[PDB]
Amino acid sequence: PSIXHVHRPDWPCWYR
Repeated sequence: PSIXHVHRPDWPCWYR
């Protein structure tokens, strides 16, 4: 996904 600046590298910056 688009790693904006998140915890996981496999999830997005929103994950809903």
